[PDB]
Amino acid sequence: KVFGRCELAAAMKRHGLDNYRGYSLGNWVCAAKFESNFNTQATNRNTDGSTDYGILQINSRWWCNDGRTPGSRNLCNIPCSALLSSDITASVNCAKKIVSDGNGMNAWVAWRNRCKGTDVQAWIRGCRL
Ligand SMILES: [Cl-]
Ligand code: NA
Repeated sequence: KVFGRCELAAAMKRHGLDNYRGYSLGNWVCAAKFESNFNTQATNRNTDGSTDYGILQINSRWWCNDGRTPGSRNLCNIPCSALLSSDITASVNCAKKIVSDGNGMNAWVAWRNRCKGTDVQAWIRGCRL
């Protein structure tokens, strides 16, 4: 599913991401836009053989099992395919684990290079929340 900007903001807010660990909703919507262009089915292979899955491009090296990433961890205890669902619950719950890892949202390269330090509030502007 390809989410609308405000539709995704509403979904994330309902799942408790707004201000989660101090990150305002705008940060999550901005990260999703640049990581997957709001597409839940987005996948991207990395040089190390791992793959990123879903709306928030969660990596198979540490967070989910895709059966083809040797010596990897499944910290979120979920098949990576579950992160491609139209229902973002799995992605949100796993993201909460990741952001509490100690490095915050810096774990998402796109957020660090394209959202961090910007007016992220603009991403939820005009939305009925
Ligand atoms: Cl933090
Ligand atoms: Na894994």
